[PDB]
Amino acid sequence: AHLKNNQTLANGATVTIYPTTTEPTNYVVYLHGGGMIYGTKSDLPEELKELFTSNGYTVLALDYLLAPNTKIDHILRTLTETFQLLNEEIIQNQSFGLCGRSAGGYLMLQLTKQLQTLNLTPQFLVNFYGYTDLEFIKEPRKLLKQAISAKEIAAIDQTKPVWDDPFLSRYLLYHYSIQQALLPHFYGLPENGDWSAYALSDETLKTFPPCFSTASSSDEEVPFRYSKKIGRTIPESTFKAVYYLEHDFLKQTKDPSVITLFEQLDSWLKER
Repeated sequence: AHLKNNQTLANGATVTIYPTTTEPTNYVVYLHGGGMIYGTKSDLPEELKELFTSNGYTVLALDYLLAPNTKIDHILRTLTETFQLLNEEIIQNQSFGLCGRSAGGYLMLQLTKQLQTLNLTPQFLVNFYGYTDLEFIKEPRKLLKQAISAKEIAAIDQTKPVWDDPFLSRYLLYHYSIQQALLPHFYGLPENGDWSAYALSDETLKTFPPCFSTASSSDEEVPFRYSKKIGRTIPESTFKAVYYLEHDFLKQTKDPSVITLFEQLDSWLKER
C-alpha cells in the first residue's frame, strides 16, 4: 500500500517511507539536519517531500546516530551499514539519489564516497547548505546570543546510542557545545587538529554524480563557499545561491526566495 510508513532495519535504524503514486519507482534517501548532535528524519519539509514524490521519487527519510553519544567516525560507518540494509530491503539496486540538509549534506557526501567502493553510486545528489570537511568548526561562531547554562542541558543523555530526536530536545546540547568550544570533543575529532580523514578532496568530489547545491550568502553557521564548491567542483552540477536568509532556510518554505529555489530544484530534478 502507498501510504507513508516507518520501517525498522536490522541494525535498529528506522526509515520513514513516502511512496509515489506509481510502480516501478525511483528513490531518494533524505538525511536530516541538526549538526550530528540533534534532530530527526521528521524535519523533512512537506514541500521538499512533494518535490521528490511528484517527480517519481519515493522518499526514504533515514535515521543516523548522534554525537556525542556516538562519534563521527562511528556515525559514518553505521550510515554505510544502514544504507546497505536499506538497499537490501527497499531500494533493491534500483536508481536512487541522495538529499542532505546541513549536517545531512556532509553525511550524504561522505556516504557517497563510501558507496562508490561498494558499486552503489547515487544517480544524483541534492545539497542544502552542507559541507565537505569540518575545518569551519574551528572558527568562532555566535549563533545563539544568550549563554546556555550547564543546568539547561544536564537532563540530556550523552551515554546511550540515539537514532532519532523527534522533538529537537538535544538542540541546546548542540549550541552549548559550540559556545563551550566542545564540538570537536563531542564529535571525537583528533585533538591535534589534523582532521584530514574527515575531509573530502577536490579529487574525490570530481568523481561524484551530479549535484544540485544551494546555500544562503548570509549563512553564519556554515560558510557558503562549501556549497559553491559542492555545486561547482562536482561535474555537471548546479549551485544556486539564496540571499539574506539564515542558515537553515528549509524552515521557511513559504519565503519567496525559497519558493523560487524550489522551482529551480524542480526543473533540475526533471532533467535527471
